[PDB]
Amino acid sequence: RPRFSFSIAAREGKARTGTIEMKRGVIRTPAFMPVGTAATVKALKPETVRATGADIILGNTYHLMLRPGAERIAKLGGLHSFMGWDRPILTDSGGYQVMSLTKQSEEGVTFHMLSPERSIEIQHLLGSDIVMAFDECTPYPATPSRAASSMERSMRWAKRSRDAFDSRKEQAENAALFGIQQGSVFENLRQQSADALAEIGFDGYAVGGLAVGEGQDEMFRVLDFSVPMLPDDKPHYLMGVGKPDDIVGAVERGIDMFDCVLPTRSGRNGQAFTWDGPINIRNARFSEDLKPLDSECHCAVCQKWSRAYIHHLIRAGEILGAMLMTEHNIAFYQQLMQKIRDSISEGRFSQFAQDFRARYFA
Amino acid sequence: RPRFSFSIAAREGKARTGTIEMKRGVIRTPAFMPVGTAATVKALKPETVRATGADIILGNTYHLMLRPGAERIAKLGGLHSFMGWDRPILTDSGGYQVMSLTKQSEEGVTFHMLSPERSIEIQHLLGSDIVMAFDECTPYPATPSRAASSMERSMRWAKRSRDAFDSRKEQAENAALFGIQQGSVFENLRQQSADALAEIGFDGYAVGGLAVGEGQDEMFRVLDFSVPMLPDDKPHYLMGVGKPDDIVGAVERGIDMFDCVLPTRSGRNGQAFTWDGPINIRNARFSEDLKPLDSECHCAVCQKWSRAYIHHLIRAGEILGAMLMTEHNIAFYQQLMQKIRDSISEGRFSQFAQDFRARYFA
Ligand SMILES: Nc1nc2c([C@@H]3N[C@H](CO)C[C@H]3O)c[nH]c2c(=O)[nH]1
Ligand SMILES: Nc1nc2c([C@@H]3N[C@H](CO)C[C@H]3O)c[nH]c2c(=O)[nH]1
Ligand SMILES: [Zn+2]
Ligand SMILES: [Zn+2]
Repeated sequence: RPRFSFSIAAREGKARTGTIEMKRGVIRTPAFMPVGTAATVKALKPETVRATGADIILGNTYHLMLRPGAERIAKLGGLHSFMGWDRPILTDSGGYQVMSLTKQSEEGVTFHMLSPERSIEIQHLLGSDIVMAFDECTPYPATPSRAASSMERSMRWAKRSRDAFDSRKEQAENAALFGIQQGSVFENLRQQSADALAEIGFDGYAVGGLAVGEGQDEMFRVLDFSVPMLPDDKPHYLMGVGKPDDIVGAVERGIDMFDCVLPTRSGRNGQAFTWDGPINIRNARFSEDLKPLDSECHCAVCQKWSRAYIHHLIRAGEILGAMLMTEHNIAFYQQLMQKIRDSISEGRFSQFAQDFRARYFA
Repeated sequence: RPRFSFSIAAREGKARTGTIEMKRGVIRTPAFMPVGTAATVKALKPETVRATGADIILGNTYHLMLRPGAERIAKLGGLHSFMGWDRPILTDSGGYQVMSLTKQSEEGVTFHMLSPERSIEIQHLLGSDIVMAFDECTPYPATPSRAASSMERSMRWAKRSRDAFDSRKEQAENAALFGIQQGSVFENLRQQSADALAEIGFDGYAVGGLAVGEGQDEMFRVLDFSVPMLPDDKPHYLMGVGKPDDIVGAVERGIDMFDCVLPTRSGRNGQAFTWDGPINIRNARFSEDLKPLDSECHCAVCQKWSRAYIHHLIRAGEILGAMLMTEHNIAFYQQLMQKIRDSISEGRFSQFAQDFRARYFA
């Protein structure tokens, strides 16, 4: 079992499909990572997360470093053992969220003090498989001079992340490290950032600082020039994205990995994803609808329960409502990724994207 | 498959163990019925309820008759289809809860008007397997004259329940009807009530009007003379009871069936049942405890996750916390019932009760 091996099996335009082999399992790409806020993917057992097709989850670090604490989780055997997920876990670096949810210096972020060295050690203690570099959160909007300052600090922090990771033998031998490109919406800064990260060298490269309110057109415009700046032979990870159409468009532009809270969070709020677009199951029109949430979905929820029942559960505030909506939405996201992988493999992803959009927005 | 066949396989003192065969499945007795408030056993899929060992669940009618409504549930295919539980369901009659949570007349309860005929029709529409007679809620405490009035109205309502049930062919042929003994804490009224119910004739007999604040000593004193008043050859159902020690003591006094919200409700509130007594998992003493909730429990929760993890989930307000606590508590209740059945079968229930109490209250 390799530490980290990315292999591209097929291409179509800028889109790629393939695999990342790691010690704890294989990740099929393009990949969607369910988000686990506080050592749980909300309302799902890990076996259910796996049953939906997920190969890897994202563990939020910002929450866990406070309570229970990274040292405590390590004492209890690590995050995998703690939460009962034995496959790869990507951990975010914590500083971004802290600033997003503070006082910044060259040393790190104060809120307690979080430094790039401390971030890597926390992720080490959690037993992370994919470690993110410690980066800074750029405000949006931001002046070129302001985005440049943040990006450059992030690049210096990326070097320190690299060194801290490399100094930890167990981590360097068993885990992978991703750098995070910054530079807001500006092409020249995205280039300098890419250049800096490539000079350092990482196992994978994330596009950070997007989905911060710029809108899809702008996000896509930024991806258009930003993704080709990254090393072609390494995975490309778009952080915090997104809606199904965001994902399809991002894959068309060379992205291999995704995470976002939308399927879980909007699931609990009554929004279900379908191939004909999102529906809100609380709507009165579903009160006697015996069809499943989606007519084609292969998930366990759509095999057994009706829209009418789930409508009732969510309106009654029942936990099982949240459970069923969440399992379906995560499964829908995984079936989307599977359709993306198959269509790229088969050289018909362009047609899939067109067919998908025509029906989803009909 | 029989409509309703109760067979006693073994006795020990007043305790009995055996089976109720019904069209939708076999019920092992003594039986515990998880409570499903609004067409869900809170935080559990039906498959998980079954996995814990439950043979039958209780469906609360008071909630369902309002929303979604009994007619609507019938239009959608019945309660079994609606919620995805294909085994027996006992439905309560609704009037008791309405008064407990009103204006009473000979016709029924106004809050809308709920009559014994309407109650049976509602339970018919839900597709109930065990239909409860429509009874009145006696206040506690209550004067002999006051408990007598309520009990007598309940007995007249029991006759009307019987007639409404018998007039519905599909119901009479496929379902069972239980009468409910009332009479508060008074022996002579319990006798008159038993006599009245026996004169009418039912498939099973419930002891109603207990666990209303009288305390365990008094409840047991009432059961002491009340249960022998019921037909020996029919099941005895103690409604709304209870804590594990309540159950053991009630079986010692001839009870065959139980329901209560304690394992589900107190599960969500952080209380876990163990053979060494209840624990509150939120307590700081569990924060680094790697043991399962209970050292012997065979449930899926205790096979995989630690006290420390569940402590974290409940303190974080995570849905998975409620899910895991609830599955364990329901499983614990079922393992309790299994131990009760086996020990009666083997003629060592007296010793089991003593051993159970010595350890549970140690
Ligand atoms: N380190 C870091 N993390 C993120 C994220 C992560 N994505 C999660 C889902 O939006 C939230 C946060 O954990 C979005 N953008 C960034 C980003 O630019 N940097
Ligand atoms: N019809 C009826 N129902 C009950 C109950 C039921 N038991 C549930 C759990 O306490 C609540 C309610 O549905 C308790 N006591 C009685 C009772 O005496 N009568
Ligand atoms: Zn589905
Ligand atoms: Zn257990």
